[PDB]
Amino acid sequence: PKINLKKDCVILFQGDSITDCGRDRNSNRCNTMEQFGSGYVLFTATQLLEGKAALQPKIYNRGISGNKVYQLRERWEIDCLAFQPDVLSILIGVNDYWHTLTHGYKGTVETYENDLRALLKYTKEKLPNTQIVLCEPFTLRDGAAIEDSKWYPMFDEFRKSARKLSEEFNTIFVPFQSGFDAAVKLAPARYWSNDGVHPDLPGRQLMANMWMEATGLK
Amino acid sequence: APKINLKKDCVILFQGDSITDCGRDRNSNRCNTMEQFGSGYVLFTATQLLEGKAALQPKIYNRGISGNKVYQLRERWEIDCLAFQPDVLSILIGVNDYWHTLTHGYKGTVETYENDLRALLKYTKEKLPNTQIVLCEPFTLRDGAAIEDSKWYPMFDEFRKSARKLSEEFNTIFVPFQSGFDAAVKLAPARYWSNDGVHPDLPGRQLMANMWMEATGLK
Repeated sequence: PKINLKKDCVILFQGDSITDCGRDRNSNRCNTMEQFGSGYVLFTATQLLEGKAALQPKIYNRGISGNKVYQLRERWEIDCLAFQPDVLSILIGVNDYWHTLTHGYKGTVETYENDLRALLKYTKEKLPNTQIVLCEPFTLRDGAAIEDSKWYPMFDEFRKSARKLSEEFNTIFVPFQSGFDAAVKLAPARYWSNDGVHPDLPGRQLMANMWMEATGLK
Repeated sequence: APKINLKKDCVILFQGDSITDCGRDRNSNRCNTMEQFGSGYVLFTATQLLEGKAALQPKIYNRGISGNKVYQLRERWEIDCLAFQPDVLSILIGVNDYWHTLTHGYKGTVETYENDLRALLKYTKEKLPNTQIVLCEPFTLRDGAAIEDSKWYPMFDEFRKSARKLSEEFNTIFVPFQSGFDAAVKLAPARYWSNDGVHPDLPGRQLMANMWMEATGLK
């Protein structure tokens, strides 16, 4: 499976802290710094804008920090459906686990897998031509925010669900964990991401390259 | 084929004008940050270097200043270059050395430009004899907002000739940005790549970054 793009195709990035990464929420224009922010979305978008330039794609970012699957759902009509995206990218799951530790969230992996399946069923229902790119939620064990006893193997189940769902809905799957598992063998985790949740400049470029590769867009 | 060779903790420094600066925080004292790089081709080149050559943990800096001409680089060469002791130094200068003759009444010819750059490169190799220089081709997109074909060509082509001639003289790496943009405009209009034809926008920045990684042989 590969992503197929047309002329003037709409690409939309959706997610949390990792997808938002300080984008201007007041930007009404596609393909700008203000629209993309400073995350992996910027680095993926520019590869799409340069690489697939002949198709002149219109790229948008609607990620919001602190989001969990149910919070994507809450704004899915305005921040997704309204765009009628030709290609929709979703990276969600780290908060669905992390907020059980930080904000006392009572949602398990069951909550996460059921909510995501429901959101994906609805997405394909309302946008039947949309090509979905589902991304693997990830961590870096030696990141400042991660306590190994409080994360593993509980979080691995979240990565299992994201993959299971990509198979169910026959979507593209970006395996970010495998990439980061490899990257930390070259340079320490803090180089890629300081807290082990949110990627820094070397980690954003890595994710962008993975995304271009997984989708087959060069 | 000659390539740029990087070591562990190697220092990479980007130097130039409006294109190299691109709203970087001039008060940044730290390498490898958004504040250090700004939003130009330097950011997109740096991140490829930071991800690609991660095992070498390079320290990347940007010292470009908008409106700069070759003499203006020399004026701050000690603080904004020599002080860094760069292992790899990248220079993109020349568009202002022509454009400001039209916009600010600058009295400098291609002679001025070629002699000043020769002098800057001689001094650089003199003070940092182990620095690997990456000299970039100054460029324009003809259907940009700021370019008047009658007021630019063939005059400006002499500036690109000089940049190449000097890359040969000092045996540096040469990034041929014009060839890349000459090709890119056959895929999408010039104003997609750069609205004014001088300063590149997001698709042009990524293109330049890719050219630089290719010319240097750093993948």
